[PDB]
Amino acid sequence: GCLTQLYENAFFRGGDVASMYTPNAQYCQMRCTFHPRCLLFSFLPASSINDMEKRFGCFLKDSVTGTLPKVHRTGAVSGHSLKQCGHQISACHRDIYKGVDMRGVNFNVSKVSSVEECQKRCTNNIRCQFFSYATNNCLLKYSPGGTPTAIKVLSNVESGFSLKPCALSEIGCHMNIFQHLAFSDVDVARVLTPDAFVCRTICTYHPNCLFFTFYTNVWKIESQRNVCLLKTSESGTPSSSTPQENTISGYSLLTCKRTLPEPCHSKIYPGVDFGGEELNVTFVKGVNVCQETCTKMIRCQFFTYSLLPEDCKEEKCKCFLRLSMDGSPTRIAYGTQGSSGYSLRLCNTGDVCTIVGGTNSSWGEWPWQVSLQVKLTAQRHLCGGSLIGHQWVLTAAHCFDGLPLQDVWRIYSGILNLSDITKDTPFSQIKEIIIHQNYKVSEGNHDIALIKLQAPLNYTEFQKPICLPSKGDTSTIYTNCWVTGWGFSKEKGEIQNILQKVNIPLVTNEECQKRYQDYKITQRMVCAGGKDACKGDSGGPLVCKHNGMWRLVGITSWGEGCARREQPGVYTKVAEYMDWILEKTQSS
Ligand SMILES: Cc1cc(N)nc(C)c1CNC(=O)c1cnn(Cc2ccc(Cn3cccn3)cc2)c1
Repeated sequence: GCLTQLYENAFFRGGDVASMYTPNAQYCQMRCTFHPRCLLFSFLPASSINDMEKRFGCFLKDSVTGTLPKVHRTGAVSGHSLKQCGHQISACHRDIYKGVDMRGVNFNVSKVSSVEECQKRCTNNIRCQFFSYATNNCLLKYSPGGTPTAIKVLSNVESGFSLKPCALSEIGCHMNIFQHLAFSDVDVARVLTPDAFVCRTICTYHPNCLFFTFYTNVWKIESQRNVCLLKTSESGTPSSSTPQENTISGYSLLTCKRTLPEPCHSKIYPGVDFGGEELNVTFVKGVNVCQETCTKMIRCQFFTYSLLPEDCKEEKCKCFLRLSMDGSPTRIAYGTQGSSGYSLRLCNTGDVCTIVGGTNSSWGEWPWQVSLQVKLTAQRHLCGGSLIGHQWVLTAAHCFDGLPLQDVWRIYSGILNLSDITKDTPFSQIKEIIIHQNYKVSEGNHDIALIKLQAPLNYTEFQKPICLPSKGDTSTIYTNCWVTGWGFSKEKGEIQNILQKVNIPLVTNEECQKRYQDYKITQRMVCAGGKDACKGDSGGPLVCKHNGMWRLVGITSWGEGCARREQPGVYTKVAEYMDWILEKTQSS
């Protein structure tokens, strides 16, 4: 099961399967998440340890129990992989580190006006993995495994990673595969795959893979059948291509914006066995059950469901759960009674999960944010909203006051600049509106409504759901809460074109009551406050970053003016409507 909690001042003892340098702990957790064996990680900031070569140190760990001895160590951050965490799994990491120099193979040097300009050049260079900017020349870099070979504290250097895996690369996306055609170049790794697309997906998430050649099982040389060769080159593109019977080549799809493959392989393969280390064997009823059994057991990486009469009892046959060192079968045999497949633990396309005084946001920064517009005499943006599921958006009830809740509404998602919206821009239409039963147009109670879209949305890195809060467990005092929208930047201002963001401290429910003596601030409301949500931000998100994670805490509802001194914003408190949410939303 998904496990997002972190452990402060804590180091896990032993169990190392890999280690590298990473700029912070969440980056290390992402490495853990994508490593085939990592369940647990411990990270050491520059302050925590005094062994120079351990600083910025990221240690990836496995354990047959799923647990390891935990030792106290001031400043060390331990935690879990995000395997099994669905759409919270993400290869994208846009943080820029001030005062930090991440080192590697410097292969390209330029002069640019800002760190941002440097990040962009890295992002658009097929070979760039991370970069460093000084203060103004710009260094693009790669390294073994994509992590820096060293990380040093230098006050006037900023560093960050290519935003390629955030879908921001202008580099092309190449969906073409080439039949009977082999690449040469630099082989960076070699694994067995059942077909070419699995191999292409492994290439896409492999740090140093830019293209691949796969060898089918009809391949002349028997010992090389099903070999998937991950490759790269200095230029980043193949320098030759050789015609070759029974040979399939293609490219990493990491630059692809809307065809980025999921980092799991969900096809079932009849007549094939996947060899590996045996982890557990049990009698389940059919291949699908066997695959779920593998997905729920986190150390399982792939399986074979046997169909030999000797391996079946009554409707139930042996389900061989297996793993290997690198996540791929150690053998693939093609004449067997039964079917093989992979664990879905890393699938991230989901099933729902558990502005005055701000600055420009960046594309995909807030991927759950939507704009709710109305086609009346003109089309206009009225409210924000939060994507919480393929078909579901959460917003404010008052957005529909006296409004013809029919074929008038158009929901926009995955969008940063409203001015970019033309009548050809794709949009979601409303299939159904769920205003809270106890809502009333002239009162602020239960300011919340669901919207079922007429079609489900595909999750991308610029369009995906925010997670909701766990139970009524808001005893936790959130410290890093933010609010976004295209609303008025001042009282009596205008709608903004570029989605805005602001960091607002939360307030107490009694202190908030003290400042609105004319209304009743209730338990089901949460308050927060020269910086505020304003007109047109209605219904948008109030998000809090907990354990490096983002939670949806409030729905922008109301305030007296905008950004008025000691009159804070009132948000519908999401914790207190989970019952109704999950209710209306897990049905129909
Ligand atoms: C105007 C505004 C300024 C601001 N700082 N921020 C926002 C987002 C807005 C936009 N808001 C609305 O346009 C609006 C209209 N109607 N509603 C529902 C509602 C809720 C609460 C009350 C008063 N109340 C508080 C507790 C009990 N009652 C009255 C109306 C919202």
